[PDB]
Amino acid sequence: CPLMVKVLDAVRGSPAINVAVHVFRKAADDTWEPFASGKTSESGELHGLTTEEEFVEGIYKVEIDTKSYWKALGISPFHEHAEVVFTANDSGPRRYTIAALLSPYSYSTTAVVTN
Amino acid sequence: CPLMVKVLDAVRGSPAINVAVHVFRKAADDTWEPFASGKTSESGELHGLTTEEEFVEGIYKVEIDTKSYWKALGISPFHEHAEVVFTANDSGPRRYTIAALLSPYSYSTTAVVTN
Amino acid sequence: CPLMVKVLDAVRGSPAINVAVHVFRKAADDTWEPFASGKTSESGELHGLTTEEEFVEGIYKVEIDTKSYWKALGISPFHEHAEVVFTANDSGPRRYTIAALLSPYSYSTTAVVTN
Amino acid sequence: CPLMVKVLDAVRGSPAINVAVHVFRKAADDTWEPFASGKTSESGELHGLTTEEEFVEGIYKVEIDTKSYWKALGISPFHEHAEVVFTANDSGPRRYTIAALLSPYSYSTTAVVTN
Ligand SMILES: COc1cc(/C=C/c2ccc(O)cc2)cc(OC)c1
Repeated sequence: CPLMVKVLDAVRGSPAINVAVHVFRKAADDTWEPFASGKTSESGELHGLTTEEEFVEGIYKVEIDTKSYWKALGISPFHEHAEVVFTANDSGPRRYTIAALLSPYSYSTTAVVTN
Repeated sequence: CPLMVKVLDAVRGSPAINVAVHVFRKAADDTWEPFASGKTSESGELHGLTTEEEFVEGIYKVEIDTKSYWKALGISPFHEHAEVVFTANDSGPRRYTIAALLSPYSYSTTAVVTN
Repeated sequence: CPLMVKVLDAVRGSPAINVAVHVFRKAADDTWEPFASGKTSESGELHGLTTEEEFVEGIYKVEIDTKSYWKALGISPFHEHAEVVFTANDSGPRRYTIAALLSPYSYSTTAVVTN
Repeated sequence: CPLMVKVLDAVRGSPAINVAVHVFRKAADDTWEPFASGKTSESGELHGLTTEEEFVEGIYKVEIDTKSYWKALGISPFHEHAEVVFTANDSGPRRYTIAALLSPYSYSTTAVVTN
């Protein structure tokens, strides 16, 4: 799988488990079309979102449903979600890991792009 | 201003200057409507986007045009932009500072909310 | 001041107030010697640690006492402190802002260096 | 192994490979004693630092040699290194992952503590 999402919780020092993640791809008319989705595992990871065949060059949006995550833990958060928007390019390496570190009023994200 | 945006460059260790910022607000029909825009100053700050009168309750999206920033510096970065989505003023009027720290393959953002 | 420290709390979305900060400077014998200390204000800022005259070339360590901060708020955090170590003024005198963003199991830090 | 270190590069969007990491444990006389060390792998990870038998409760310091890493890449960095200082507690879960995200003028670190 060429696309993986990993989510960490900076308050508890743990994987962020059971977080909903929605991936979109931008359509010709400039709208976001649903592409893949799931919930993070006990390791904070979401695998199997797509295949090499389906993950063509394009503009993608990964939406991590952070507000619902903080609410489930009884903590008041700021963001509705975290959105990571990027162009997938075949020149670049094959595997994209989108990592996100969550706090109630802050998030960080990085891309780890490897072969 | 009840809404301020501050952007730092983690590669240079400097304010991120001349970064375009676009703010949108969700309309009743759930579409994003333009609300305000501007560019960061030599201090990395963008003041004067709105007024207490105009900054009513709503769901807002602050997009920071990070790709345009990096490309102007000869870096082909990963993200298209950094996008901060939040409900504002739902518990009464507040002052919001959206701070962002940029690297070519990573960003963070935090909100500082005061009375 | 040529050296300023600013600290934010990523859980509350606020300045981190009353955070103790200790600055050390390496001596010729490679031991850390006390250089300056203070506490962050209601704005999360600590000004006036030193002067241009006293802030000579050297290797400095800014320790931010994050454990004491969190414990005062009922959180048992992971780190003892956040420690920022750098050479200063080696390319001529500069102004340094050390910014830190705190969560109970995570911190970040960035330097903004200006003329 | 109850202690693992993972290091990422926020400029290249890659694991930070061949980074020296030194771990210390605080001695009774309040000095730092060498405990374990290594260099990160091609995956940015350093495994096998210690065993459960040797990793007793105590205060530990993980020092990630970031300056040497940036110099090897021809980039001018700010920090001498990144230091992560923490108390290991047997009440807490068994496995400590120290993760660090590096930029030339900024670093972030989080602890992921799991069973
Ligand atoms: C296996 O542990 C990991 C930790 C991390 C940590 C990421 C992170 C991102 C932003 C930050 O501010 C701090 C850490 C990323 C990973 O990507 C495969 C794996």
